[PDB]
Amino acid sequence: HMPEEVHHGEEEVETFAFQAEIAQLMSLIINTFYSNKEIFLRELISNASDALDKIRYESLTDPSKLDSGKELKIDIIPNPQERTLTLVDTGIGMTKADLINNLGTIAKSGTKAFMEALQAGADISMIGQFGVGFYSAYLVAEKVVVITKHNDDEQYAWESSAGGSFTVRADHGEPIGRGTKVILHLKEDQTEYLEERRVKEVVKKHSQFIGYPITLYL
Ligand SMILES: CC(C)c1cc(C(=O)N2Cc3ccc(F)cc3C2)c(O)c2cnoc12
Repeated sequence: HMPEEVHHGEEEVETFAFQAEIAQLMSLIINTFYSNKEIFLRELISNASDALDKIRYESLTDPSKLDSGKELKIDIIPNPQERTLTLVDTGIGMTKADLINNLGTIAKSGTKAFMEALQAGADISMIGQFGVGFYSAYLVAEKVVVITKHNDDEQYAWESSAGGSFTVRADHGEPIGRGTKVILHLKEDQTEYLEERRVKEVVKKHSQFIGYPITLYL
């Protein structure tokens, strides 16, 4: 009795190409010698703060939206043994449709405009003025995983190593309840961001007036 499941039904892991504009910005960022790479953390904290603002406001008109977690917070977890730096917020999260669209497609206009500004003399620290600061993660990471959970959808995992494509799959792993978890698989030359004195240094410098608590775990 050796049955064979020849058809699973749904495709478990889906692979898609970025819009060319996004892929080209990602290649620029992952390979640049720009020497102020710590700005990646400000950009991720800024995205977390925006997502936390969003669930905070929706919870005013609908307090049940906080059933998936009442505290609004940011946690930062360096992991030397896995060479990862993780940021987890309890913001509004993203549905599958918005996860694919926002990271894979809709960022095209911002990444294109940003590359044009860079060619004209702008600097990489301006990336957030184009609405695409997330991709500054590749200043320090060779691979980025985004786990996200929105009240209206199930938990999903996105990942890309900036080779032109990303994958999205349902995440049946540890529930995050609500929010977004960004896992940075760090470049070998960027492991200073696995150290607590360094991470705290960067948070104090760039994110000192963020309106949510930021906790560091070691
Ligand atoms: C992947 C990147 C774009 C990102 C998205 C969200 C997220 O789920 N967002 C961002 C955002 C911004 C505005 C808004 F209305 C809703 C949302 C949902 C985050 O909380 C973080 C944290 N670091 O990187 C993040």
